[PDB]
Amino acid sequence: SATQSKPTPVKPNYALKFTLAGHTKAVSSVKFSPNGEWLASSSADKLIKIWGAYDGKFEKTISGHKLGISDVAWSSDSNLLVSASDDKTLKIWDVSSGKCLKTLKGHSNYVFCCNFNPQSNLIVSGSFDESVRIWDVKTGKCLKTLPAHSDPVSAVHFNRDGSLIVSSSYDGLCRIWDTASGQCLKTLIDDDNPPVSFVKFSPNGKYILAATLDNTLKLWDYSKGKCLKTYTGHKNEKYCIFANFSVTGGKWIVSGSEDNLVYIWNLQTKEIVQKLQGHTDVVISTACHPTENIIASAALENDKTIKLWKSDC
Repeated sequence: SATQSKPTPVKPNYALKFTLAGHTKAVSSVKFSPNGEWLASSSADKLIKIWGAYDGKFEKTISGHKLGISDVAWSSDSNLLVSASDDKTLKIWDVSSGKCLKTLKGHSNYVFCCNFNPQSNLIVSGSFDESVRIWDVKTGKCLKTLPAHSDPVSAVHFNRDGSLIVSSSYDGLCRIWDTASGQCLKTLIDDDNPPVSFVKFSPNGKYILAATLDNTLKLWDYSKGKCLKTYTGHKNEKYCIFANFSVTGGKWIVSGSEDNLVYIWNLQTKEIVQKLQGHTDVVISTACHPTENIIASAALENDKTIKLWKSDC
């Protein structure tokens, strides 16, 4: 009919815009600055790199860790980074100068994961040493050591007001902790216990998104301790692969995958809505831009690049 019209899209159309080369070993994490201007990457090459979020332009390299870095995270004001390294330390960095402000010492094995609280006065870390540590940003001192897990801690994240921390571990548990006291408020262990390789709070703090090493992501209502959504079809049995809530356009879940693709699901229906092809190794990390429909993806040693993808919705 002459009245036929183009239907409103129900899937995104992410397309490759830039490939970011410079790391010399596997990329381990990518994160967008809260102000939207920058992308930070960490690598097994012991370096952090900063790139422009919209143009993919290399900006600077930040260096000082003695061994590879598994995770990097921004402060709320986009002025600081914290990194987690195999050298058993975290470092706090002034992004503008590239200088190390503090070295956070206390973990007894690799530090795998890190995050600032919303206020950005605290940092949370998780380690192969099975502990979660809470650090004061201004002093660099460890405030609390939580005997959180019985195997390596794969992820740590604060909720939206900082009052809670969620941790995950290869022990098969996710635990929720009261930040102020360090007490465990809940353990999620519904059914059997495959290693949990990633967890984060949803942006409203009412759910947790958790990855397990059986090719499965789950959205849990942890206040009810019930699984609301399951996302499958990707490959994840080996690596601690980040996942994201994409909120700028359509409401998606985004993850890397061991088949070298970026997977995007419809959060509500659980349908795979896009698979982004181009990387030549496992996609270990993805990040979603805070205001624009932009995904960054990063891959392991056969690839060593970060890709920026943009969608109309």
